[PDB]
Amino acid sequence: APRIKLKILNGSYGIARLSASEAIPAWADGGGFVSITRTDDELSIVCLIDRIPQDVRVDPGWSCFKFQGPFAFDETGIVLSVISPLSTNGIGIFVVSTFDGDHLLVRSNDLEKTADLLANAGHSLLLEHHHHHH
Repeated sequence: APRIKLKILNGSYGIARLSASEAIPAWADGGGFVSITRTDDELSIVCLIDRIPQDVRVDPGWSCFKFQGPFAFDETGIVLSVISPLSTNGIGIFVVSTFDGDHLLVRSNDLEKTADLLANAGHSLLLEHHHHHH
């Protein structure tokens, strides 16, 4: 199984749901991880909870991880290797693939269990981030 390096991101994330035809809100793009996806039925926005307004439907309380470094692989399931230990053990997953690689979000209350499960599965976790306020 591939051993993946996962880097935690600072901040609390949320998944907002907007109207399928609504314009991208001004609060969507900003600092941190941002994923704006429009489909034939919804306009979904993942971003720091701080920017999500109170008049928008949202699934809050998420933590984000970035799949790290170069990906020289040989037909191996990088995403599979990471989500298998989580999904098989009751941990909900939210995956956002990108040109460079992938990001994974799990509910913040599942952070400790997620870290234990991923380490046991052989993955490396960089859990450093500047959380404390100013």
